[PDB]
Amino acid sequence: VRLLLTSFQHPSMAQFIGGKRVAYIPDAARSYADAPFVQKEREGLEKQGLELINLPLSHTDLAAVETTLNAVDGVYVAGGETFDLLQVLRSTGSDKVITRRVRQGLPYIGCSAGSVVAGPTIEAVSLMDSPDIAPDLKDYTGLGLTELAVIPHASGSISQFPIETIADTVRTYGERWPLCLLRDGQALWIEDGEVRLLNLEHH
Amino acid sequence: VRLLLTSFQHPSMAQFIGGKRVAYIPDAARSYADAPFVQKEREGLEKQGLELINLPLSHTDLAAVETTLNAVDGVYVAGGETFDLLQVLRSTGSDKVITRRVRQGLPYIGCSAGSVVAGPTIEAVSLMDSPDIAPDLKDYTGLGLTELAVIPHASGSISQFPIETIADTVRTYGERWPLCLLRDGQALWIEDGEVRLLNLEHH
Repeated sequence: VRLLLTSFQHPSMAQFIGGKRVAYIPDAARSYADAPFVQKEREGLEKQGLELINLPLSHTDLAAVETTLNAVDGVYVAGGETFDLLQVLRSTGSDKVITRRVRQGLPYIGCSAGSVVAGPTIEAVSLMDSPDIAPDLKDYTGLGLTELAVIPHASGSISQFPIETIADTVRTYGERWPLCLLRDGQALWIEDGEVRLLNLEHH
Repeated sequence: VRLLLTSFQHPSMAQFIGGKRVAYIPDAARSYADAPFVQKEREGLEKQGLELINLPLSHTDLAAVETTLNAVDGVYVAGGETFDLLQVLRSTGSDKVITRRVRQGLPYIGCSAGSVVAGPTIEAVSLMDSPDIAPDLKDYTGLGLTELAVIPHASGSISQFPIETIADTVRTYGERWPLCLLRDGQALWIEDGEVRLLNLEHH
């Protein structure tokens, strides 16, 4: 079981995958699909020599979700609106498909919202991403691929998520949940239980 | 270079040292040396089969600090008042002695205040430990054995350091310093650059 949970990507993503073909799951950002600078995430992976296989879960039946995830060397779950991404994952039902494939050894890279849904819950980022985008979302449980609750952009370097609200997130969820503050540039390299916390320079 | 930085100890401390003899540096808690439950830290290491060599830096000339640190399998820097511990380390001058010995491969275990002084600064815990205990302490720079700024007891489970002030610490120091929230039971196993974040169960 291999996870690479980044706040906003990491230079060793390509080495983590160990291959060239990565399924790119964009649904977290479907709410502004063709908005300027939404492609910056795909350029980061492409700049490292990865060829991306787009896999929009909202527009794919689960049989084809299964077929792509068995023809790729890894899967990448892009950032965006965390609550809408879990709405997709639970409604589509690919939450079971992706989780099953990840546990069989398919390496999983998370970025922002992709890193949070890998953990036990998305409730700890409700001061970061709006929960109102999924008003019919009852259960906030994540995929459970990791027990660590990633809080991305922990430096306060994004205007939508300033250090005041990251602090509010710690005040609100720090007691029950094992919060992990990730700054942009950092990533969690998780491999068969061992959790390595990497900075930018670790490659 | 081997560090094990715990919030409040970790079950694998003995395995980290790889030997039986550990120099126990108690000065962070000299301000209440014989106070009830101050010995709980020494029992934790002793319960794991470690024989502790007490090394109070306030009462030891640097030549003997050097001699003990060369006859032990590792060094343990106990919790207490972070600002008084750095006052000791800088005034005694053992900050250079310990740092030199750690870089030569002497394994270093930090607990609370011992884990914070290993990093770049102690200023990020000034809402946790009082800086007034060292009014003549000019420079807040740490030992620099790690670049990660450990914030211990991050769960808010200690009455003196509730989740509100850990949140205030993130609001106050989160932008400049690479804050690492450690909950009691967690520890950072750092070995030749690689930083592993361990939970209680990782042993």
